[PDB]
Amino acid sequence: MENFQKVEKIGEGTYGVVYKARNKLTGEVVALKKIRVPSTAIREISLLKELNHPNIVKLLDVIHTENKLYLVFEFLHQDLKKFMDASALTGIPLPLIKSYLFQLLQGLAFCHSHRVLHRDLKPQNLLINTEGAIKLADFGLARAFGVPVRTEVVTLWYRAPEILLGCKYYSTAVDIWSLGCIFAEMVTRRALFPGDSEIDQLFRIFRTLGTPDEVVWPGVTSMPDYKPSFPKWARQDFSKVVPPLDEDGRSLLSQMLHYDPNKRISAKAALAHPFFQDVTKPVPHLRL
Ligand SMILES: Nc1nc(OC[C@H]2CCC(=O)N2)c2nc[nH]c2n1
Repeated sequence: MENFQKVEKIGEGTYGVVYKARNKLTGEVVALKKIRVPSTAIREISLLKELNHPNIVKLLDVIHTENKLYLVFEFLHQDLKKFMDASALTGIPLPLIKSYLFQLLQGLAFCHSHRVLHRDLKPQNLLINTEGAIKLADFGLARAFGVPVRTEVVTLWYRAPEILLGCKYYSTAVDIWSLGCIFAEMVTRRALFPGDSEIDQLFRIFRTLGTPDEVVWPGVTSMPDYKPSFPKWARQDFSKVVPPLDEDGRSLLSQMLHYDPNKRISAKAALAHPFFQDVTKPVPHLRL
């Protein structure tokens, strides 16, 4: 760490305080994340150093000294939550929503092809630049360090239903669910399922997509946290959930929101959906 000068505190992340810093020898500007150390974790992280893709924030190095751990990442100038908030009066234009989704799907397809999951996608770990790129931050850190209840409260808004129902061996499909919620959020300017507890989260899902049963999700009634006493709500039309969105968009979103994780659309198949027939790469208006 003597090799870096901290420029400012960017914020609080899932695992610790995140700083903007400058490397004293190379001059590189980076994001430095303090992790608040078991062998297993160091090995896992170490493997993420080779999982390189243009839509994945680059892990530059891992620093482990005096039993403290710092991850050095590529620095981008803003996250999607701040971009959304700044764009609130008028919304992010559809072609840019579309471009970001496509690129995020490319990111996911890459990691998922190597069996690595994110597990904790949320606007705050989606980072953008001035060229129109968007990239996924903290990929793989969940399985390396776990996902805690508090850091700040950890948000449940983007969590897939299988996780909430206590499935122990969930799959890459959880990341597709998350991205779908984020897609809907971009389009409506409002979080799709803003739960404030685990049951509140589930019931928000059920209130919009219908309470899941054996017809839509074989095996669901056997999941560890499923209760027969869950209220049974009817599903709503996607026309009411994300109105602005045209039918291609609504079709894709519904496939990314399938209850059954084995039928939920994959990132690779999502990339082939007709929604992306006319995709382009616009540049955002960013005030840095
Ligand atoms: N600019 C920036 N910011 C980061 O974290 C931003 C998230 C953390 C908590 C928050 O509020 N936003 C990064 N992570 C890797 N590279 C980064 N570059």
